[PDB]
Amino acid sequence: SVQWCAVSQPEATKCFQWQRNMRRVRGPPVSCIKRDSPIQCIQAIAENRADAVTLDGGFIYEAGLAPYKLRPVAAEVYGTERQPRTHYYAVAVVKKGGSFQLNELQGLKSCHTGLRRTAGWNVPIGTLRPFLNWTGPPEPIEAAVARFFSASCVPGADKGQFPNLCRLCAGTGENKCAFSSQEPYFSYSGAFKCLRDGAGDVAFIEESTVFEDLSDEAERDEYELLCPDNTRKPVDKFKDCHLARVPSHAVVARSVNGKEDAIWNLLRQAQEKFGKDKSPKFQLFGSPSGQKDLLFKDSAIGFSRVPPR
Ligand SMILES: [Fe+3]
Repeated sequence: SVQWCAVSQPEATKCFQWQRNMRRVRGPPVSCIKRDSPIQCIQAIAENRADAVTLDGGFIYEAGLAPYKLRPVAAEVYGTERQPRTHYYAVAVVKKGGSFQLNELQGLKSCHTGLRRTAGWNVPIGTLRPFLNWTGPPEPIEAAVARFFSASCVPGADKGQFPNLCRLCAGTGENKCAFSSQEPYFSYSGAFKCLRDGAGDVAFIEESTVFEDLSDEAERDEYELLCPDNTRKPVDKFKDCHLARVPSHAVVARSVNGKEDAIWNLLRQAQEKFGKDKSPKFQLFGSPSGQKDLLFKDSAIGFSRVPPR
């Protein structure tokens, strides 16, 4: 069977429920393996301890490098069944009423989904590069960001080398600034909560986050986006106001003996049986109260296969 790699107990738990349900409906079998970080899972898959894992774009390049050499086999699909899309938007969310624009963020507080992730780090820092006063290697980019923002929460950052990059995180004790759900400000929802609670002045997340977390349209009106043309616009205008349009998270696997065809068969059948509003028993794209993005993004509605190689 296809062995899936989880990066936490909540994921492992969902993975076992997935296995039990696939069995129940006589569908393709799936097995589970528990690890602790995206990288550990990359390793497991490289040495045949696992077969697949879903990763944010920022980790795709890494996993594709040696020795690992893993490649994407299926991409998450977002939007609606009506208008499917294999991309999402990296946006900058701020509270309505401020006057500062994208070029005036020096000294403020920031909330990021996590270190090395696309919408939360790679795109934002790449955009702010000209304001960072970064000399370049051998200086870590984190040092330049640490002295740009007053304080922030960047899960995964080295609390010892860059103390203020972890200062705004709300994790408890040793789980503070952790690159996992043990840190409340981790991932899209986590970063957005970091803004809502008032810890930060800007959240670097995706366009659908504000609509998922805040159902009441009245509440969404107290948030704005920072557009790269140094203007501010409503949250529903992300298409004319984003930092970048980025490729969706993807399921990766070994380019050699990757069981790519099995993995695709598992996903196509899982999507059809347990996709959006498909089953009251199990949701492939959902999580129990208090959890977010377990295995796959909660905003995903299906999968799209990547071209043969
Ligand atoms: Fe992402």
